[PDB]
Amino acid sequence: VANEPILAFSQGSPERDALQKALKDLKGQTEAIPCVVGDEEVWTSDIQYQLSPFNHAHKVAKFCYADKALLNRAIDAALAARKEWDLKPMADRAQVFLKAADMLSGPRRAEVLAKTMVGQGKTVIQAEIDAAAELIDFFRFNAKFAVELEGEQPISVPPSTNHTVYRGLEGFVAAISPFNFTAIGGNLAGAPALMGNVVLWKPSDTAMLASYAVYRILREAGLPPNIIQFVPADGPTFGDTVTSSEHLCGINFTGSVPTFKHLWRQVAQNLDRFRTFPRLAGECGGKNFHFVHSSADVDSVVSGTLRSAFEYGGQKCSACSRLYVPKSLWPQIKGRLLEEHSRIKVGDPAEDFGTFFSAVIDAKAFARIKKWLEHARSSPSLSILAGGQCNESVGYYVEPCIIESKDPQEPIMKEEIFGPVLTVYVYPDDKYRETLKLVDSTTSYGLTGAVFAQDKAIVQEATRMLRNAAGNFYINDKSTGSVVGQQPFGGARASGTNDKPGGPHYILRWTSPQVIKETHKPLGDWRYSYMQ
Amino acid sequence: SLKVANEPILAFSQGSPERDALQKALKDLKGQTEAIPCVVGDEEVWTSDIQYQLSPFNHAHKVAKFCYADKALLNRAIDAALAARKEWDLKPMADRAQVFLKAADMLSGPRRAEVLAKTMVGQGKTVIQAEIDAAAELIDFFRFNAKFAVELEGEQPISVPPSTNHTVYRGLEGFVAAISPFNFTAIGGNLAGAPALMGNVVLWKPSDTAMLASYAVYRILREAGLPPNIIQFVPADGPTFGDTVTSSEHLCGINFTGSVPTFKHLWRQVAQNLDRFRTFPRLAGECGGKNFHFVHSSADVDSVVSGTLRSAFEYGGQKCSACSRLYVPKSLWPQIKGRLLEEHSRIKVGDPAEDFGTFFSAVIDAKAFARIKKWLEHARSSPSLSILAGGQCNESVGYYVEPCIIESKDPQEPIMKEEIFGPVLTVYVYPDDKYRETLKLVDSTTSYGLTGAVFAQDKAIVQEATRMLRNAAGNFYINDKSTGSVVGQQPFGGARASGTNDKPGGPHYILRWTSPQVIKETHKPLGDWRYSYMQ
Ligand SMILES: O=C(O)[C@@H]1C[C@@H](O)CN1
Ligand SMILES: O=C(O)[C@@H]1C[C@@H](O)CN1
Repeated sequence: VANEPILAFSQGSPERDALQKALKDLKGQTEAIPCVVGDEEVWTSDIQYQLSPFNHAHKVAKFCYADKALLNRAIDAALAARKEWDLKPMADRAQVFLKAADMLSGPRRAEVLAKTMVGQGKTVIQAEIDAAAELIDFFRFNAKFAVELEGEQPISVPPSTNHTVYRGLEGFVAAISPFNFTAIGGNLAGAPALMGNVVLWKPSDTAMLASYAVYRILREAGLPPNIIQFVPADGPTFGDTVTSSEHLCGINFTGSVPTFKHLWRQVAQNLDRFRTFPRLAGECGGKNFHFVHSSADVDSVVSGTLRSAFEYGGQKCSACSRLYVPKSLWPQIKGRLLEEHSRIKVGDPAEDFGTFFSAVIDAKAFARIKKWLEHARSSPSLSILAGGQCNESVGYYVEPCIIESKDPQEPIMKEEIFGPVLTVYVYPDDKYRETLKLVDSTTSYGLTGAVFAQDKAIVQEATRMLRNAAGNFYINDKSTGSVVGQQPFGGARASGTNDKPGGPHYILRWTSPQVIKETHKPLGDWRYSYMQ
Repeated sequence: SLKVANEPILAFSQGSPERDALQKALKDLKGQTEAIPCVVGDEEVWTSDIQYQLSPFNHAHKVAKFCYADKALLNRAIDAALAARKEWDLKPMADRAQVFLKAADMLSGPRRAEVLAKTMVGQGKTVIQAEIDAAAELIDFFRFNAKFAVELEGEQPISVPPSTNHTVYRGLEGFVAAISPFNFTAIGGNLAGAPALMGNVVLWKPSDTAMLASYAVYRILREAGLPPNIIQFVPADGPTFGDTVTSSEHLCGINFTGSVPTFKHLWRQVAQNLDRFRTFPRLAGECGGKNFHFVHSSADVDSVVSGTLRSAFEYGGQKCSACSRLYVPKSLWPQIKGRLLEEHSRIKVGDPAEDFGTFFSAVIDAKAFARIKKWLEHARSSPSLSILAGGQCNESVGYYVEPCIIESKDPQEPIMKEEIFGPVLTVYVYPDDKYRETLKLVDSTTSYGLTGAVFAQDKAIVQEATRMLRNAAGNFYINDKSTGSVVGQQPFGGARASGTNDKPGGPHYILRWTSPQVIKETHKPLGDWRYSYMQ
């Protein structure tokens, strides 16, 4: 398989016309999205709404929370379907995801793009690299990796033949996905299902519209009933219920560190009830850096940092939020950042394709980001250089904000904001090595980071010093935008278990291999010849 | 790339060089006690907590005197290992692999008799059980894991202009605690060695009852060039060791083989302390089984008998893979029962160093002897149980237990569910026409999922049983015994209560001990931050 092409959406292109039509189709619409258990559409009385981030008077979806009883019924029905699904040949399960990929690539591309734009506030290009390219690639590449894994077989020596069976996990997997990438939900539920597991998928409230579109495509591509249950739910209720089931065998999580730790501790408390040891996979965010050496190409520093810090409002686990600049380059980089900042358009991405990024996801995110801006107006070490405005009267709109910190270990240099907030620390050129150590030691995270430098010896030194500061490390490129099969994604420290979705080993977390030895001759006597 | 093959099993025939070498090594150990220190870096350290390892078949023979590391020494070993980790992790994978390939060659040749003899005298193994363990399996772990690790570096991502992508297989940041069991010398070498191969530093707590052979393996690794502070040799009280390593903010992994309750205890300790760790520790555990031999009416009776006798009673049944429940159809039970009882009477139990005619010897220690004796007494009191053969034991000289064959009328008797780790086989006879119902009982009776075998010559029965028993065994055998997996051929492990099933002996095990980093280097300027569609 090859990577899905990123379309250019030029004027008069087929994809731009198709997208504009899909956006027009959605403009005044609310979809009633039920829970799906097997083939049954289930409504509870716990009604919820997904709002359009840039126009929160527009309810894009009405959905409901599954209660404990519905979740337990979804577990029971999934468990009853698991054996038949696990016994299917790997190629037959892969075919579902390959057909779903082809649907997303072609006739459903505009739909999933438009639903990600209106429901999660993404611009055209951010929806294209997410709901199309990345999700399509997850499905195609994981299918390839899984079919290839069946060929990894042990040595056979006469008179015995050995065969490895890549079993699904026995039980069900709980998939808990975040708002910020439509593709991640598809992968968190889809990769375990591909490997023969059955899944309860709790999608993110703030991404329900696009998440359900993906779910329906999987069902239409041939996913049998009760292999993935579509079960929006209150977060704590969902976690309590699945960690209370004796049949839990895995959690595939992406979200906050505290939630992942909570789930981990619930599993540990309940170890005595489970039939097997559940497998927890988590990607938990980062406080990612762009580190600049005095030899860097300034124009690449500027555009790469503007994109990494502000695309999709900074709402990426991989977004740059700390920029380290040598004093000798600061007049250039400050001047260019501030001039380009004034050209950034924030607005409605469905109506204005000139928009660079739009509103942040919801009222909770808006309130959290505003608190950080108020902190930046209070702290003696912080100064807002540009931006700092926010307005939630129409959408949850936060202007891009550039802050300078005189303190390299200020809280704003350490804590994940998940908003369009970039903090810059200016270091003396002669304190370069000491500052590299600060990049490594300042935060608890280890997800992404970039070094900009045109000096080979400097790049080699920085690469060694930052070896554990980033699981996705970039030389002269921005810290966001990993591509399936090219940059498998994840990191350690507090950023998670680093199972590297997008690479060939991720699917191994969702299989429990069995080795069958068949002997084709009689065994003979139990004694040994040396005993005589 | 690396070309390796399994280590050949030697025959130990009369007059052979390996038989003469082993007899000399055994003679050299017979009257000896080795004083085994803790090793931190290159320093031999003694504490006041003196302990002894006894010869299981002659417990008046203290084969080793060692000591338990105290909490101060354990924390000093952590600090020193962490201070050595970055240099070791930055070594090329091929350079780390060379240590284990050299160690494997030493074990294969000049050190073979030493590690065999120490496993025999210290753990009670016969010649062949020591040979398949301390020689063949340990050598194979070192050679095959080295091959798998060198080849893993060639698993690289796609690059598209203008960028080049590379995966760096980093060791875990922190230290790994390796906690090994008494019953296989090879397992301790793998539990400590495989993480070290992948760039980790390790605190190795070996089993008290396997100390002599475990230290022999440790010395061989150091002689093969393992640098100081990469593996710390730290025998310790079990609870004290777990408390110390799970209290360190730098714990990144636990590689464990032993009991279910101990593994669960460590897992809960890590969860309790989650807020202090720099990263999320990785727990790997293999935790035993209650393994089955299932016989269909089409089975070859001779293979059933010899395969079950070996699986049930070799090394006294002290294997995580040993068969302890045998399911026999009523039609074959007369033939099988008579042959089992006849062959049972020919099984020699005795001193494995003095009598190479010994089939198996004493069990490992007084605690195992006491546990097995209580089960034998249960077999004499239960109305559903009857002892068909064996049943006696005697601990006056060694911890000697006869092989015992019990028939249960109840497929759910506690002796059909609980791991004894002794030479105790329980047989359940089922009506031929209930073989499907009985297969469901094989699958549902115990909490374990490690090994199992089906004996049948009917192809359809084999296929049917293979489907129904899919999750009853992670190592499944057709017309062969449930013990004796070979590295590279039957990667070993199972799920349910048997552990995390990381399959040591196969190509994926080492992936638990690496945390990959992907580096993207872009070779052209980035251009503008706007996109063309925005114009
Ligand atoms: O690198 C990035 O920004 C995206 C987010 C994750 O889905 C991984 N790829
Ligand atoms: O299958 C067996 O009996 C041994 C025990 C483990 O070391 C794996 N190989």
